[PDB]
Amino acid sequence: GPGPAIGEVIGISVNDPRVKEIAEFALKQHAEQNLILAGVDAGQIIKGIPHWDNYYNLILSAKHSPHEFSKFYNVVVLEKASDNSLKLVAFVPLF
Repeated sequence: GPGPAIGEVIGISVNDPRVKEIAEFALKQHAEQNLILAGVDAGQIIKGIPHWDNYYNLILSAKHSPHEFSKFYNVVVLEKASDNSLKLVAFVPLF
């Protein structure tokens, strides 16, 4: 049950070229049940020493039909420089 009244932390903007490429890659990598992501909602990045292998964690909106609701989903993504692309760690539903 969220709802703070002292402090609040925010994620990153979709404007971020890394977050947008890594987010999109997340949806295109996971599709065991064939779902559709309406778009990026929120995001987070975990880093310590960056060698272009940064860890990404974000929440987005996705639905299986245009006549249905969009729910939240939390996916973990890994960025790789050696492969020159993005990677999807895991896909989890937030509803």
